Amino acid sequence: GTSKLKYVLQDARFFLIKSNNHENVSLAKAKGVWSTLPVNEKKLNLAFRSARSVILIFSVRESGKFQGFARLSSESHHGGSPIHWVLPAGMSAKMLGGVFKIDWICRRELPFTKSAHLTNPWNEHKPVKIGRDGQEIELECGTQLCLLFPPDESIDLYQVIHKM
Repeated sequence: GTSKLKYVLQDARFFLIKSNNHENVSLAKAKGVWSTLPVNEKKLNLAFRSARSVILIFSVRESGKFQGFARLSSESHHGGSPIHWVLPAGMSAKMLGGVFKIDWICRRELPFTKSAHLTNPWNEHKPVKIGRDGQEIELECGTQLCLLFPPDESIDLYQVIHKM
């Protein structure tokens, strides 16, 4: 069903994550972690303290799709084993230093063609697929976007609801 999912999304905040490559999203799906640039790292840390759920919605650049969405389970932390991110050109490892823990809610893809009816008030009412890494998505648009993804029956939201 979708009832527990709607409960997790209740009063949530939503952020678009744009990854330059697929390998980093695959690693995030395997290990339950994400790292972003310092500007976005500060925003996500503030949001984590402010909201019952902070949802990251992932899209690999040039893929034409979202690859899934996840909930922050922690603020960023330093000093773990260096995650083997594939770094963009001109991208350094210290820039991706802070590591957030995340719980995946959906690991299934959603093509941009399916979200063409959703616009984001916080990005000039452009289609929600449009945005820079870290762009916040207003509550109603983000909720509807998450509800468009195919159900991920491999995930049990019972743990998740408890983290809240």
